[PDB]
Amino acid sequence: MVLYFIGLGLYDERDITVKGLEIAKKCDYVFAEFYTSLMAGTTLGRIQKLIGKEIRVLSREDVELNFENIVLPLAKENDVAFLTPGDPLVATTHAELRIRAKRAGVESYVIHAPSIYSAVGITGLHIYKFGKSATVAYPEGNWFPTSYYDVIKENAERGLHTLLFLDIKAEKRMYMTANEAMELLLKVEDMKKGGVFTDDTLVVVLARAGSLNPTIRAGYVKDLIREDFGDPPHILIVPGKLHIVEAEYLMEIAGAPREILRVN
Amino acid sequence: MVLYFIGLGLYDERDITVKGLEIAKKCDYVFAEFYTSLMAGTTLGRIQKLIGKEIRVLSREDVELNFENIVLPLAKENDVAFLTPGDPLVATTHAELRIRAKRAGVESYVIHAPSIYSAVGITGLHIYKFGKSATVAYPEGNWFPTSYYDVIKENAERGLHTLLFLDIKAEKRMYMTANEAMELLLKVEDMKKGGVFTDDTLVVVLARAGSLNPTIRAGYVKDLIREDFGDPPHILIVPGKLHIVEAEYLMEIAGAPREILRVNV
Ligand SMILES: Nc1ncnc2c1ncn2[C@@H]1O[C@H](CSCC[C@H](N)C(=O)O)[C@@H](O)[C@H]1O
Ligand code: NA
Repeated sequence: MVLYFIGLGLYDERDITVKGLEIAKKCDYVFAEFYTSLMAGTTLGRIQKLIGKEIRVLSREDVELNFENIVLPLAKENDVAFLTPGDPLVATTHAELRIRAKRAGVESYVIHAPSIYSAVGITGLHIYKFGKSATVAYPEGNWFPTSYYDVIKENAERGLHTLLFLDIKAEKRMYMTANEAMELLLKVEDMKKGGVFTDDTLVVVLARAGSLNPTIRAGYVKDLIREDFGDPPHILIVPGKLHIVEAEYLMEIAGAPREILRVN
Repeated sequence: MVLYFIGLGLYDERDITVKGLEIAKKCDYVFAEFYTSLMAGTTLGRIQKLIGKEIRVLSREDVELNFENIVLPLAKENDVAFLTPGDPLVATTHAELRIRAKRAGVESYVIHAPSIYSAVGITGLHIYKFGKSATVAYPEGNWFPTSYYDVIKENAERGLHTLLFLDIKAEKRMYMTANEAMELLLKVEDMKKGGVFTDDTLVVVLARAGSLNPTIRAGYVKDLIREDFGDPPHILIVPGKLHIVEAEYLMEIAGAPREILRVNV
């Protein structure tokens, strides 16, 4: 008679917490969505095998328009689990689903999992120094999103790092690469000319966090724009003012150029 | 012949990931530290029982001063694990530990787990709206730090939420409760009078994140400052202007007063 929102983690089926696994295995029905992010190191089959249940995957429309018609009805008479990549509530609108659950008289519980939001720690950038985050969205038709550019500007003025979630078109199997994000940002700069993102801007790329060998690279846009960072998912980060120890990590672990040491 | 930084997660022994547990079980030596934070929903004994290996606890000095003499040497001929509450490398100084490993010729890998940085999502506050984070520290002697108050001011001014970690003295096991944090912030407000943190400020308190039964409470300082949020540690958040959906979540899930719909949105 309850609903569990359970995160599956960053890259593969084993990124689920022990808590999440033991609970999922005992749920009567298991639902999931894989449109909010990409778990590049696993498959629906491997996940089902792990928890030993058949998983009904839902589309964004199924969730946003019919969560209360598809999932909640079963939660009224059974224990139901709703799985999501990473942490279920981070950079999604799933939190709102708990309100729906309540209205339907269904108690809900959240089981966290490693999220890209904290995995940024592996870039060596102090996590407390990150400011407002944003998402680089694919332009659509004549509509060209640019608010994310202003976020970078605002954080940079404060010396804070900016985390940029990258766009995803799950149904089209399209996952935005850090390269595509950089290209878009350069075009926005050419339009706004705020000196926010140029060929000389230091950026950090984190690809496939959660995997054993994620790609962690740092350097100037002019040098990374055409670099191959491997398969998606990717996140792009625009550091603010660096502490010496952050720069040292970027240099020795992420291959950044020695010049970034002159933080002042 | 490798070092694994493995996160223990949020609250109890089941907050480690399947990957983290399986790797820890394959390591010849397993170390851990609980000075950055504690695992309040479990005990060292339960964690050791789960992993099935003796766990050697290291002090702040053992780590900061002698990581290369205690942990790294063993990675030359063995697989070693270094367990930390939350997600590895989140604590400010831990990333440098990877640099030490590399400089010492030791390959290292990071196995992630849930962190409070992402788990605060359960407050219903949009993660992208969080700005710079800070820690509320106790004043000592002739030193009265107030930077955390300025962080709140700068974030709120830009419509951003502020995640506030509360002072902790692991060894002594002395915690600053959310109540104590509010009292301190009010004192700072009286000093700077910037209109940043007052009796009318809306705040959110999160305790025992990770547990199946966390305490999530939202309301004005005047009403929550003397409320009992249960056992520490507590996390304090000062939201910036709210999206109506965030407000509705705080009301339905965190018991916030309906007044926030007309005052903080
Ligand atoms: N393992 C990973 N490596 C790199 N980027 C990742 C990632 N997982 C998610 N992302 C980034 O975040 C975007 C999804 S946003 C949803 C995030 C998810 N709830 C979480 O907690 O992680 C992706 O398009 C990508 O830009
Ligand atoms: Na943050």
